[PDB]
Amino acid sequence: SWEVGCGAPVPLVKCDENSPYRTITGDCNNRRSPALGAANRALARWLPAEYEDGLALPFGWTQRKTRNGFRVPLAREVSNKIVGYLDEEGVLDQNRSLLFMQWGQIVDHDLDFAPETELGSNEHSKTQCEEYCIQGDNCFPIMFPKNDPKLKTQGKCMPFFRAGFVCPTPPYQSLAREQINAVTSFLDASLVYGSEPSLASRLRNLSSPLGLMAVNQEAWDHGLAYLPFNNKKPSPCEFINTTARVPCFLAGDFRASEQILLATAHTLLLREHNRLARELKKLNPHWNGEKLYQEARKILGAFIQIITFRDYLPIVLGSEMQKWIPPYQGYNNSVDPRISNVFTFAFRFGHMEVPSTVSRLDENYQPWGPEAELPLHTLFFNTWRIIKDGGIDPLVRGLLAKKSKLMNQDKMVTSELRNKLFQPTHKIHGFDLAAINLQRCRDHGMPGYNSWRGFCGLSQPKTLKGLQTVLKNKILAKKLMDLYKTPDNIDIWIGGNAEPMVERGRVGPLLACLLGRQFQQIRDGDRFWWENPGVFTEKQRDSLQKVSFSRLICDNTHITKVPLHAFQANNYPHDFVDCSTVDKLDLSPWASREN
Ligand code: HEM
Ligand SMILES: *[C@@H]1O[C@H](CO)[C@@H](O[C@@H]2O[C@H](CO)[C@@H](O[C@H]3O[C@H](CO)[C@@H](O)[C@H](O)[C@@H]3O)[C@H](O)[C@H]2NC(C)=O)[C@H](O)[C@H]1NC(C)=O
Ligand SMILES: *[C@@H]1O[C@H](CO)[C@@H](O[C@@H]2O[C@H](CO)[C@@H](O[C@H]3O[C@H](CO)[C@@H](O)[C@H](O)[C@@H]3O)[C@H](O)[C@H]2NC(C)=O)[C@H](O)[C@H]1NC(C)=O
Ligand SMILES: *[C@@H]1O[C@H](CO)[C@@H](O[C@@H]2O[C@H](CO)[C@@H](O)[C@H](O)[C@H]2NC(C)=O)[C@H](O)[C@H]1NC(C)=O
Ligand SMILES: *[C@@H]1O[C@H](CO)[C@@H](O[C@@H]2O[C@H](CO)[C@@H](O)[C@H](O)[C@H]2NC(C)=O)[C@H](O)[C@H]1NC(C)=O
Ligand SMILES: [Ca+2]
Repeated sequence: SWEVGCGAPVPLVKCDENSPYRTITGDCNNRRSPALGAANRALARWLPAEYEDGLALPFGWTQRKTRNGFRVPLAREVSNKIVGYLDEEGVLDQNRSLLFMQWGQIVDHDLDFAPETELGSNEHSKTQCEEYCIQGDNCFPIMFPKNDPKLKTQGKCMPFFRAGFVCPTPPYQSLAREQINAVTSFLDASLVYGSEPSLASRLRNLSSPLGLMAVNQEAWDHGLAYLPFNNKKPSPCEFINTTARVPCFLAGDFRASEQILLATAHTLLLREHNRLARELKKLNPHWNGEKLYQEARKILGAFIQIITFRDYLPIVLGSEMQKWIPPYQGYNNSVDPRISNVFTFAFRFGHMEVPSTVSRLDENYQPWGPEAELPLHTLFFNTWRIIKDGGIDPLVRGLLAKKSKLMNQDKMVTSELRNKLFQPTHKIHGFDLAAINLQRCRDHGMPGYNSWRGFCGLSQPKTLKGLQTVLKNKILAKKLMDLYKTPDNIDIWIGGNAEPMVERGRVGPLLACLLGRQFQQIRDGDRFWWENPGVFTEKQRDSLQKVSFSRLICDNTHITKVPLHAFQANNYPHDFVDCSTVDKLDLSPWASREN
């Protein structure tokens, strides 16, 4: 047997089934199988899980059981010998703006979220894990190798908690452990509106019947809206500066404040929903609040889908784009729209695209003040630099005029993320995102590198010289061999990111395959995909193809000069045009005449 039975904690509701609007949870998209792609369900498995005991224990848990005959190397040791570098000179992508990196984190947050297990509010396990590095239950510490400088200064390990799973979150036992995806699988702007009934309602402004989203009432950006502050204390955003005491923002996704440019992107989208809702009220005075909200919501989701598939994916996938993603042929109800477990690691290629600094530029795109350029690590869960230091326009300009970091085999992840990451639950700027990614691969039961190469129909190197040829790098292959002792054991996150990039793309062959297949499925398996006949009218679709991120900036900021193609590297002032030259979204096709 299969067992489609286990479904426990899910947010089930009844399907209206003629509603022209998506549900908040993702349910009812697929008519024959209503829960397909919904939030709070297990991530799909394209291949069986690989755990140390076949059921739930990650490889590396029992420093006594090997993987294919060899001990798996420490997550942090692989990070130190392969992922790190010191020199930031020459590391920038010459043909990708900072926005290229930032849009990827937005798309990713719309699609997947596998939360850490809790079982702890007034818990000492969150201390037994952090304080003593005792592995057990959901605590699976990242231990430091001999000679790691963090040993001298931080402790014996980095605390790490296992990801939540379906059927309980208590102990449990029976079938293999499947992690949860707490957001909707469809590209539907759930990062703005929420994936839950609760949260979505709370984000809305129901005092007025205008279909607007709630906005901050304590601060304004030159009369432009800020997201509302989050209710919860202790707040990570005020701990980083107890003097400013500025809390984190409240948005449709819980990671909105992880870094300043992510919060900036979230603010733009919140502003766009409100802009849309009042423009729709101008054209249709009779529409009620709910209708304004849903209609504004539907348009914004179409915008994310368009920017993502027309502008972003072609420059990630490059020449592999047509290979995995065919031109759209219509909705396919037999296609599985669920985000796969391996995708959540494949999409983490963006971590190698994050540069070490962030800039605030003034109106002539010149350095904004004395401390214009800031190290990235000072900006994790930092909301005060926005509210107290200039608003979002200076940050938006930097997104347009600065570059992303280029993935480089000798320089993979910046130290701002590799040694100085700040985690919401803890107090130090001392975590390692690369080590966490590797440890999480094991936590999630990921098959190894060659298993995924096979899945994609690519060769599977078994020797040093095999890897060399595939990676087209002798030194990298050798370092990987000395740590893993067999390409079969290489964790998918580093194996996939170590491959040279495809022509015109920014990921290698393995990743192009994993990414490409996933994106083909959420497009083809989405009943509300924007091009699906009947979702929008021919005239509405005609108006929607003229959207651009440039216009979004023009309409929701006080920036007047923007580039036409925001994802490629743009130099000021030559590549910048005046906002009034940029195509506007024409909303007259939405006008609704009575008689
Ligand atoms: C800080 C972090 C970023 C920027 C400075 C950053 C950036 C990205 C980009 C550009 C991505 C894709 C193009 C991307 C993907 C995914 N991330 Fe990552 N990210 C930062 C920090 C984190 C942290 C912390 C996590 C959680 C790690 C854990 O396993 O505990 C993280 C995750 C992910 C993730 C998987 C999300 C999920 O499904 O649970 C991506 C797909 N990022 N980030
Ligand atoms: C830096 O990156 C740029 C963006 O990837 C790249 O320019 C792009 O090259 C494509 C090639 O396909 C050109 O595209 C378009 O071709 C027809 C127009 O005849 C259109 O119908 C299609 O939509 C297709 O996209 C563009 O000229 C260009 N795309 C954009 C958006 O600018 C640069 O060439 C790169 N620069 C270098 C030196 O590598
Ligand atoms: C914690 O947040 C504080 C802001 O809420 C921040 O202090 C602010 O930063 C600088 C001083 O370093 C000041 O900015 C400018 O103010 C006047 C003009 O009004 C100039 O003459 C100064 O020279 C300075 O350039 C702010 O006034 C200051 N605000 C206050 C109330 O002190 C702290 O730097 C943050 N601390 C940390 C550790 O991040
Ligand atoms: C919900 O919407 C109302 C109405 O648009 C907002 O109230 C307006 O707020 C602006 C700015 O504070 C003021 O100039 C007006 O006094 C208000 N206009 C009206 C007609 O009441 C209200 O702030 C919104 N609430 C939230 C939490 O976002
Ligand atoms: C819609 O997608 C489904 C599921 O991916 C496809 O179904 C395939 O049907 C062909 C028969 O033409 C078989 O070769 C396969 O066994 C199915 N493939 C898989 C991987 O399940 C199909 O391509 C699409 N269906 C239509 C009618 O367009
Ligand atoms: Ca979603």
